[PDB]
Amino acid sequence: KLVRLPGLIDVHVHLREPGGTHMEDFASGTAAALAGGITMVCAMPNTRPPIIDAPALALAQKLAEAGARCDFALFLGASSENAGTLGTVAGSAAGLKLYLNETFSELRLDSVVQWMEHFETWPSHLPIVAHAEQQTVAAVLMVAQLTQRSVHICHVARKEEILLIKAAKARGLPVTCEVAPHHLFLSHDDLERLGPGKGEVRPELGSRQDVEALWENMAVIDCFASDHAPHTLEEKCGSRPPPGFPGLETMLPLLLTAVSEGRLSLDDLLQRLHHNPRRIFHLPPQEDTYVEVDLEHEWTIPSHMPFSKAHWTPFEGQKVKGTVRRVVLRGEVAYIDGQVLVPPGYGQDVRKWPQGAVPQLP
Amino acid sequence: KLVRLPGLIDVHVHLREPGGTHMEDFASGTAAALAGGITMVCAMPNTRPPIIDAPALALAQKLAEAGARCDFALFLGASSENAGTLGTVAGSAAGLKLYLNETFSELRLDSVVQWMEHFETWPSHLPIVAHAEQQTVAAVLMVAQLTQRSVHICHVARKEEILLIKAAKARGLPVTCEVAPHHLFLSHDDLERLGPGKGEVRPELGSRQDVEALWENMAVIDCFASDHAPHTLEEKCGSRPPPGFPGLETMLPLLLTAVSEGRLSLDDLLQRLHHNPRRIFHLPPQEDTYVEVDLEHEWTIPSHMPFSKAHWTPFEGQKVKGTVRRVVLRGEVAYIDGQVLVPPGYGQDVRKWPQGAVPQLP
Ligand SMILES: O=C(O)c1[nH]c(=O)[nH]c(=O)c1F
Ligand SMILES: O=C(O)c1[nH]c(=O)[nH]c(=O)c1F
Ligand SMILES: [Zn+2]
Ligand SMILES: [Zn+2]
Ligand SMILES: [Zn+2]
Ligand SMILES: [Zn+2]
Ligand SMILES: [Zn+2]
Ligand SMILES: [Zn+2]
Ligand SMILES: [Zn+2]
Ligand SMILES: [Zn+2]
Ligand SMILES: [Zn+2]
Ligand SMILES: [Zn+2]
Repeated sequence: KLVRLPGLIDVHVHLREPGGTHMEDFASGTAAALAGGITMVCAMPNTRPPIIDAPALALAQKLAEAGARCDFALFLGASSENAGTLGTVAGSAAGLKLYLNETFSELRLDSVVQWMEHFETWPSHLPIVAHAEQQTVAAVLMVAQLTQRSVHICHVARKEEILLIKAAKARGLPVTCEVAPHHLFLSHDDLERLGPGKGEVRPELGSRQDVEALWENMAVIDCFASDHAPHTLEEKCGSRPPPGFPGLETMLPLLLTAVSEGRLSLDDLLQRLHHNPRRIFHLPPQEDTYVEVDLEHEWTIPSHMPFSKAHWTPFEGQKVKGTVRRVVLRGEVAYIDGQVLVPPGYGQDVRKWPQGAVPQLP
Repeated sequence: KLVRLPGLIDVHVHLREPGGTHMEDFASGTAAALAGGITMVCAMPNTRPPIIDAPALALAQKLAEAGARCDFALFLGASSENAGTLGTVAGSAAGLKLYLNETFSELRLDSVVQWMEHFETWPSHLPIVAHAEQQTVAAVLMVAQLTQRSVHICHVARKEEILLIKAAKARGLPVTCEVAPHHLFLSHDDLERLGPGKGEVRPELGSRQDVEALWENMAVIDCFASDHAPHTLEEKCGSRPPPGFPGLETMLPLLLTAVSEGRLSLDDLLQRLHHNPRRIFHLPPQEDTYVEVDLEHEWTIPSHMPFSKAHWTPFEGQKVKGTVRRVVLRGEVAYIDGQVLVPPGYGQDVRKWPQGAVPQLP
């Protein structure tokens, strides 16, 4: 009665470690990942301190190796000062992340020339990923063409963005992209329920026409990724609400509900949560790793999922059909019906595996 | 000095077993595969007898398990009589192959209605592959749309075909395709050297404009595959020359030469010989499996490669830069500098592995 899936990959998560101000860490975030059927995560570099140099990467590597319950890779972050300085550690990271719109001071790039410098100095065979909204998508595509290499666009959220990427792909340009579940299953219509605090996210929630454009152009979407961005309700309901939603535990149930409704096929889902993440970021296989899901149980998303320390969710009240029953990670039972059974530190840095290095010419 | 590649996959080979008239068999063909850096092959069903029913599949399965030196999956072949009869064995095959142009009597389909019947009865989650030339590509795409499922087009060889597939992909249609090395590295200009016998292949060799269109539209090509079709020179130079080239041992050296010349990147190559074959046919990973190549040695392709029993090659005289030095298959040294070190029967049917079944809804 259960369906066996491969180990699913989430290439866009914020686990807030290193850092001292948030409740989420590698241990709680990867517990949430396992409960969502996710056995490998790529963690973003906008931590405190941000992962913008080799010492910060070394610290984060050890914190994750000690806390992670599933396997992982860590992004490096582009800064106004580190272009040309990351060559010796670049291969050990998931890739390079550029924050091209709003971000905090250490990751801010003040000029497209700084984008160009990163595209020119980052090793050409390694992934580059960009937070790029609206016209910024076109701008970074231009920089990628000027430097003759590929780029991956995070969380595409608008009709404008997906149609631009569609046009670029039709001209044969090397661009891939990812879409997050809140931009497929939430819209402006939900802001009345969520309110202006909880509803804050970047890219912002789109119109009904944005959501319909993403579904209509599913063929253009290479990956799904949660953009798990945990903040507590104390932050979201405060005077300066930070943007972001938690999403590791809800993403697969939401997408399996869409499969059961015929909105996409099981294959469409597995291309975007397994095969394409593997090939875009050259993430290695996980031996003896699989997820068992139950597609019969209908349940309502509660006010908070059990594991993420965010302790809230914007999908509260939505009806879903699909449950993660069991996760096996490298031969060990990692999750069964609401209980995580692997300790912090079970997870490993996949870039240190022999099959986890990105191939390159000598 | 050596470059480590993952285990490469060739999704289109003819190994002539079962059969009694050709010299190639599973043991010699998979030896040729290993020498070409290929650790997994998918074998086509136009054998003698053809794999068009469960008893023929059962025989071929055991012959391959006893003779194969690398891992494999076996295609089923569509016939005018077997639509609706393959449901119980379909999941054990690589996929279903339709011969929509020239073929021998048992695999001939006399009507598009017979194509429709196969698209309607073959399980919707399992791969369908088609030999479809020129307008036949458009026709089978129409049948795929009428039945609301995907199709993979074998050995695309013409500007006409790749531009049609490009247009279909731009409308979001689920079509993938493969291109063989002889349609990238040989053209009509080589028929003077090859002659009308050796030059016989289906799809036929294209014009210089066909070859240039395939390279210009590399973004449209999902996979490379050899279409290894061994015939001896006694057949090729006879009165009724059968179509086909051997190609397992030459494909990777040819493509690595193009990489060294900047015609495509190493990543472009590995998407088309590893990642995309995996995701289109849902082929499982091979643990502890990798290929070591030497990109410095320049050599001239001889009159015949050492292993294929075809004992000739159409690429004789071409200069290449790139050599397979070592292949490791599931922890065992399989090939080193011209010596195959795994015996017949080392290879396994990947569809029998737990990770090798195609996911499906209950
Ligand atoms: O780190 C976060 O919380 C965050 N939240 C968002 O909504 N967009 C971001 O780009 C981001 F970095
Ligand atoms: O089996 C063969 O030899 C063969 N040779 C070709 O050139 N085209 C085919 O479609 C084929 F089935
Ligand atoms: Zn972002
Ligand atoms: Zn993010
Ligand atoms: Zn916060
Ligand atoms: Zn890879
Ligand atoms: Zn690798
Ligand atoms: Zn063919
Ligand atoms: Zn063939
Ligand atoms: Zn023959
Ligand atoms: Zn698969
Ligand atoms: Zn599988």
